[PDB]
Amino acid sequence: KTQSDLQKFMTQLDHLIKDDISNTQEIIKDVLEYLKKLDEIYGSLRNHSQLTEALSLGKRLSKSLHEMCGIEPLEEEICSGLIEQLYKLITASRRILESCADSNSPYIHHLRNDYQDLLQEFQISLKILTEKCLENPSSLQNLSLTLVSIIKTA
Repeated sequence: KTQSDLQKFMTQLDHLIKDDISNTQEIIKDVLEYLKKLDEIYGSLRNHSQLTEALSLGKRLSKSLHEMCGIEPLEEEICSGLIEQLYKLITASRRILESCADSNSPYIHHLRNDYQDLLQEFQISLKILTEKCLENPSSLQNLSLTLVSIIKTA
């Protein structure tokens, strides 16, 4: 179901923007392209090799995202799907790191490195989101709602 969501989100970009903006067609282009990459990961996960790349994308993908709001009009839909898609990889990847537990090995170091960047970058998207949303919560309800979803305390 995750793989299908990624694909459906791709067409959502080219369509969502095509009706909203155009200059951003290059930005969303990198997003969709990433969704396809992260698409193979979700299905090729738990292989102790593909998950690593899943963290990298979350980080680099964040850069492209930051550009979305850091220039020209911003899209709540795309900003929502991106945050959701990332939260799906952040939850899966996290389960992998814990699967191996503490222990002592260099492999875990590499994961903690690419993972720390995926988490920090993920926090960046939420940070700038709460700021722009703090001004008009009602307006950006989709983002706020999605923000409260990805975050939990159980």
